[PDB]
Amino acid sequence: VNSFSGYLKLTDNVYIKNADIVEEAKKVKPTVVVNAANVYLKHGGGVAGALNKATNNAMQVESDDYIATNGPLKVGGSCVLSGHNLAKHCLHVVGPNVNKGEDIQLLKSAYENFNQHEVLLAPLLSAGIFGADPIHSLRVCVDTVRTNVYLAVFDKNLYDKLVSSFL
Ligand SMILES: O=C(O)CC[C@@H]1CCCN(c2ncnc3[nH]c4cc(F)ccc4c23)C1
Repeated sequence: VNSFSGYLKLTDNVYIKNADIVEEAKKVKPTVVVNAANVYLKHGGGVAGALNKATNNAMQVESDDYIATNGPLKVGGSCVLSGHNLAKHCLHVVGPNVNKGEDIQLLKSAYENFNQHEVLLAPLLSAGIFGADPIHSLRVCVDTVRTNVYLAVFDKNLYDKLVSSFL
């Protein structure tokens, strides 16, 4: 038993809710919140900009030190950093950005990072400003992640579409 509430169950291990991931993180304090990161951990907009704003820019400060030490992430890769006031940990995961021409097949590699964590609160990778089809992203999530994932979908119209079209 865990503290996530109001989710619709899609599969044995995948759950979905119309929610603002920032507010969901603030209430649940999950062990892991996933950020829709880029390779530079520049949290300017989308989910990343919202998560970072909610940390009063502490996420960005920590991220800049990470990059200065380690260099950029790989597309499809991840790193674990602090969850600040939102979660114990933040798993920064880089899905391919279609608006940069990155290979959508890397989306599966991106979701594989979730399997290193037993339970996660997450957005749909490569959705939103990353330019992928959120329905495809949901399919890859379901077919790749084996651990327990609670997906927050900010847009109510999109949430309803994802549910109604789910196979
Ligand atoms: O850009 C991509 O391709 C993938 C990232 C997606 C796209 C944008 C919507 N989305 C979210 N998902 C869950 N909660 C959210 N709160 C938010 C608050 C904001 F100010 C902006 C986005 C979100 C958001 C993240």
